[PDB]
Order: sequence, then C-alpha cells, then structure tokens
Amino acid sequence: CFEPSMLKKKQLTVLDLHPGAGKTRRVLPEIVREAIKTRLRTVILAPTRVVAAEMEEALRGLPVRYMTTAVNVTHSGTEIVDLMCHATFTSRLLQPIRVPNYNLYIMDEAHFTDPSSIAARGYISTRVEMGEAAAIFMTATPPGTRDAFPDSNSPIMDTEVEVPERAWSSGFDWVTDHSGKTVWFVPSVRNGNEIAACLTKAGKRVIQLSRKTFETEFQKTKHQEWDFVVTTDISEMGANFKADRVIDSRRCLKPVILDGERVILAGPMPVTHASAAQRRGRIGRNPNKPGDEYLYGGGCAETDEDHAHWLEARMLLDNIYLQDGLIASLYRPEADKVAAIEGEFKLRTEQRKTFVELMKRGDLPVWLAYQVASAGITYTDRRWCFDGTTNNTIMEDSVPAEVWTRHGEKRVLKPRWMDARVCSDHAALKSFKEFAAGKR
RNA sequence: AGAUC
Repeated sequence: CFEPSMLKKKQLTVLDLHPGAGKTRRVLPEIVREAIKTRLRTVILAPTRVVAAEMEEALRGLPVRYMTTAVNVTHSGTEIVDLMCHATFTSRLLQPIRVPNYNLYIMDEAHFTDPSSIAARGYISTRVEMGEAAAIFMTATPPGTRDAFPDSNSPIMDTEVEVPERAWSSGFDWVTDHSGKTVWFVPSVRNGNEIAACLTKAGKRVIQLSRKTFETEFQKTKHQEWDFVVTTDISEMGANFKADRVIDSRRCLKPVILDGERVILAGPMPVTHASAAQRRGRIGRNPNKPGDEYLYGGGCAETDEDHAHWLEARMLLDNIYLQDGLIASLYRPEADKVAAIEGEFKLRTEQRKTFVELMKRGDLPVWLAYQVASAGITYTDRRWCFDGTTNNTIMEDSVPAEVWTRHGEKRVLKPRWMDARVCSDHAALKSFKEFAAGKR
C-alpha cells in the first residue's frame, strides 16, 4: 500500500489495487494530500472524463487545478497539483509548449491500452529512470501481469460456460432464469443490440451502454429497475452497478494493422487479462452480499501485441522531445510489445508538425496521421482522401460515400491509406467527410 | 470497440 516514501525522485511504484479496494476514494486522496503538504508539483492522470469527475468528488476541498471541462470548480491559482486525462497529457507533450517539470506523476488505471496512455507511461517511466521524477501507477492489473481473477471485496463464483453471442430461441435457460441483476459485456454495439433485443423479447428490462449512449443511459442504471445491462467495454472503467452477476463474452473489437498496409476493426478478438479483470470486477463488491457470479465464455488473449495501439504509442513517443533529442522508451514491462527499433518513427521538423496537427486538429487516428505526414503531404491538402485504390472506397449504406469537396466537386471517398476507424460508425464517417471536404 | 482537446 501507499507510504510517503514513494514520493521520492527515481521511485516508480505500482500499486496493485484490486477492484473495489478504494483506489479513488481512499488511496488517491491519501497520495494527493501528502503531495500537497510537501508542495510537490504533481499531475494526476485520469483515463477518462467520467473518471476525472469521480476523482473531483473524492478530492473535493483539496486544491487541484482541473485541466478538463469534465470538472468545473473555482481555482485559487496556488494549487500545486494538476489533474488531466491521459490523452490530454500526451497531446500536450507533442505540442511545442511548456509542460511543467512535474516531480510526481500519478496515473490512474495504468493498464489502459489507449495509445496515448501507453505513450504516457513510457514518457513517465523514462523520466523516473532518468531521476527527474517519481511516479505512482495504480491498477488492478499492472502491465506485465496476467491475472484475470484478482482479489475482490466478496468471493466470486467463477464459471466458464458457453456464452451466447447471438440471439437465441433455446439452449441458454440459465441466462433468463436468473432472478437477479446482470451486467453483460459484449464486443460491439451491434452485437449488444442483438442480445438486448433478444432479452427484451423474453420479457427482460434491458439498458444498453456504449460511448455514444453512456451519459444518458448510465444514469438510468442508477434510477430505474433493470434486469440486464448490456454494455461495451466502456464500462470497464468509471462505471459501477448494483448487480450479482456478470456475463462476459471475453471478446472485444480493437484496431489491428493488417500487413503494415491498412487498419481494420476485426472480430472475433479475445479480451486481455486486464480487461477481463475489470469486467469481472463489476461484481463481488459488497462483503454483505456473498454469492456473486462471473460467467465467462472463453480465454484471454495470450498477447495483445497485434493491437495497433502499441505501434501507435511508439509513433507518438518517437515524436515527443525529451532532452538533447533523446527518445523515451515504452514502460519496460510493455516494451517488447513493439519490435520496431527506437526512433523508427521520429519525423523531421516539418513532417512532425503535420503529424501533430493531423491528430490535434484533424482528429485522425495516430497510424493514419503518420502515413499522411510521412508522405510529405501538408495538413490542408486533402487530395489523398480521394485517390486510393478502389478497395479503399468508403461505403455508406452499402453504396460509395460521397463528399462535396473544397473545390465544389462531388467525389467518392477513397483514401490513399485505409483506416477502418474513420468510418466504423456514423459519427466517425461524418467527421471524416468534413475532413475530406476541407472543413477543418 | 475505446479515447482526448
């Protein structure tokens, strides 16, 4: 557990805090209180806006500068502790701006495999190793460890079963015979949709959660009766429930670079040990409620090295300036997840500026931004959005998607490099259309 | 799938 001696420079501490152990409400304030009392310049790194808002509740009264609109409180201007999201921190590292010499980094949910989160751990662990700072990584599943069944406040009954992944008419009575409340983790919104429809037809009250619907629907899980919550992995962080059962597909959808040539979003993919632990962690939370159950449908990924986020993290980190043109390494227990030599993706000054702007203003995925920038294309030159090979044609309602261009032409979307993330749902496609049209 | 400005 935490002790003030961990706040010394050159010290990286990983706090293994199992789900429900009090990471945010108990441990985080203890650390922050000690940093403030010693006026240690500190950044708290929240994985998401949702979690940042939860942190403010835990830290309320303590002087923290919240560098996210997810929180609105009155800053005094003398606070020595900053709070921001993982991605915000990494974005600011890429900008030609002053990022403080934080002497302490506190990273919540340090298993998070968002590319910005991975890159942040590399930067941070590198600064600690160089003796410039201390860091505390907090998570139920520290990088390098593979326990899908961590500790819990109450013992959990773990059972591997055949979990249905499509609507069913028979053969899975145990699903609907349950008289309690179930949280069901699915790999995609569309998959969730089908399962939810099946459950609703069977007379169940279902609430569905995903990034798109979370803000409104999660509140309903607190205020309405429900039999099932059918949720994507949005609920692996920042979400808790009063339930006695988790059903876990043990599957996910994550971007993968195919043949080094394009990015796909491919199913089926097994979840990681860390994600399985987060999912299971939704129950067994109350010592007064024994008997919670975790029903899971298969194994975890032996490795997630095929996930695009590892290479993308190195693309980010290769372009973050440290000192003297030094380049930070990935956090050691994670470093072998990418085989590229250190520096492989470092861009020269002008191409690097383009890469950064393509992500920050363009909202493009790291991999795609890198392709465009390394090709020597300028940020505002959108011709590449239309001159790919035919198999890169983007479809909308199974007919080719079209854009009115900056030059008043209606053209078919056909990007020179194909990244499935620019068109994987309506919002992504709308965003990419506006980019192709030169409108941001 | 998820994620920030």
